[PDB]
Amino acid sequence: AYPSFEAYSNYKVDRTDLETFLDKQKEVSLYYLLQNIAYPEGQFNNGVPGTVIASPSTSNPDYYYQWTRDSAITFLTVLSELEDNNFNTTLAKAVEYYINTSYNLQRTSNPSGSFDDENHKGLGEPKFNTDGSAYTGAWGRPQNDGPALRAYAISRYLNDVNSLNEGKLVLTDSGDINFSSTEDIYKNIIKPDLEYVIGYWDSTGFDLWEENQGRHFFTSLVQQKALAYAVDIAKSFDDGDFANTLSSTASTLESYLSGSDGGFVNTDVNHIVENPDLLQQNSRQGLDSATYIGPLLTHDIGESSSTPFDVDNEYVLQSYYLLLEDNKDRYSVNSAYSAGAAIGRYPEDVYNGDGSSEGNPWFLATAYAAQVPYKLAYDAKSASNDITINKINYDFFNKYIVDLSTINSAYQSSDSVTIKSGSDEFNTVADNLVTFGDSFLQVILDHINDDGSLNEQLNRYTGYSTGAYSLTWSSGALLEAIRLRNKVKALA
Ligand SMILES: C[C@H]1O[C@H](O[C@H]2[C@H](O)[C@@H](O)[C@@H](O[C@H]3[C@H](O)[C@@H](O)[C@H](O)O[C@@H]3CO)O[C@@H]2CO)[C@H](O)[C@@H](O)[C@@H]1N[C@H]1C=C(CO)[C@@H](O)[C@H](O)[C@H]1O
Ligand SMILES: C[C@H]1O[C@H](O[C@H]2[C@H](O)[C@@H](O)[C@@H](O[C@H]3[C@H](O)[C@@H](O)[C@H](O)O[C@@H]3CO)O[C@@H]2CO)[C@H](O)[C@@H](O)[C@@H]1N[C@H]1C=C(CO)[C@@H](O)[C@H](O)[C@H]1O
Ligand code: NA
Ligand code: NA
Repeated sequence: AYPSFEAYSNYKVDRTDLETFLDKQKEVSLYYLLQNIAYPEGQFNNGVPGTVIASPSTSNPDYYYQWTRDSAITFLTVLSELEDNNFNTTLAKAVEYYINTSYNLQRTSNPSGSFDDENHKGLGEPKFNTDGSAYTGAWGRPQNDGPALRAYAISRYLNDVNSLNEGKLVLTDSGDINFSSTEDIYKNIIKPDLEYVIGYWDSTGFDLWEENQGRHFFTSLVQQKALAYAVDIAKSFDDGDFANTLSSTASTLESYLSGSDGGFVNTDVNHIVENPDLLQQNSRQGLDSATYIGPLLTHDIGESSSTPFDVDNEYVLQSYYLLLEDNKDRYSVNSAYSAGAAIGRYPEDVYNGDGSSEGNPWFLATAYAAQVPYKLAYDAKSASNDITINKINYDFFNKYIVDLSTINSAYQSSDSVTIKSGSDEFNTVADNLVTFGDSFLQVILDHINDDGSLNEQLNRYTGYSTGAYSLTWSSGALLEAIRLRNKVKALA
């Protein structure tokens, strides 16, 4: 049940009309995303401002909590909207309430620890109650992705304040508020998260799915991003030695991610092994949608981020392809899909959304799967960069994107194919990438609730939605897929 949920229902979903669907969901999913964020000017005006619920579901399952990860990812979408709107005050107030509530959560002692522990050990805590209190039940803690994603989101807000609002914050005359300046946000909210990442990146915690302990590609990747992105922020506040500490630590994490210490790049199977310790344990073979979700989050389309493992990385792209192939056989709901399909978390998954039996495809993983080919095309076209296709990825391209032999008949004799910007071959591949991306959004259209809200999961047999209702992260993932689709299609 989800008693606080309010439906929009401002249109009848037509499952035969993708273009119209995506036009309407650009607004409907934003409505549902914002509904789960507490702010005085919003629908959720009775919660502590800055609290993001993962879902209005309070039973079967009970997701009425604030997770550091979901809240940060939610705010990355809010920030994308804020940026597209040339800095909307309403949204900026929501971001600042979230920054303030994050300040309070950071200082809340919990089962992972406290703020005054070494490098703020308490910041590893995955979730809190909506009233701001510590969640004291058993849980897969700590999770070291949260502080990284939050540091990144709040850093990005500061860059936006400086670039789009002439350095001006919007809530600094409110009583509730634990900052008076951008420097206060950096020193007292961003920097503690960065100190946590510096202190704990190479320690044991749970993955983003809250289930396994050890090395995790997504976690290390979002940590590397937060550190790299904060370098210039630190420099801007005359925090130069710390800026260089961030730079060196980011470089160290980049080497970790790319080498045999991390264990993520696996040249036996030529794809990323998301959780290398589980490969060692023989419990999972390493395919995971987090492998491509992370790259998407750490290379936001405005930024031209140079951080490692963008979606063009051959190992990331092969994990994507192989998970797609797996899931097209595993889930009966996918049996008639010729192109994209409903994608889950990992092939070994047993979480059904409210217990254990068999795992399902997830709306968020499916929406992120659309973004992969959209971003390949966008990156190339927007920068006039070549598309380079490594031999590891020839099967993927030949199955879904292009007959490579029509590009270069001798492709099998080369380690790669490079397709020059502006060529007919390039336009063919870019266009075919977008068509392929669209097929994943069609899967969403096939199975979305009539009210336009997205659950956590869709049943692997029937495609009916299941698990947590109107999941904020589902809404965000779809919103970012639509934003990317529109941006790539708008390119001349
Ligand atoms: C919400 C979450 O749920 C499932 O995992 C939970 C359990 O439901 C929960 O009982 C608790 O499990 C412990 C258990 O009760 C106890 O017997 C034992 O000693 O140890 C357990 C903790 O290790 O904790 C876990 C979470 O650690 C799933 O397995 C999860 O995948 C699931 N995560 C979802 C939900 C959200 C919120 O939107 C996302 O942030 C997240 O990425 C997601 O995968
Ligand atoms: C309008 C409706 O559409 C969506 O439902 C889909 C499925 O997602 C989809 O997989 C497909 O279902 C078939 C399925 O593959 C298989 O199990 C079985 O063989 O038969 C199905 C084909 O007859 O087809 C339907 C579309 O007909 C959504 O998933 C739904 O949420 C949606 N609305 C339903 C659901 C509800 C409440 O859950 C009602 O409020 C409503 O009246 C109804 O239309
Ligand atoms: Na104040
Ligand atoms: Na890139």
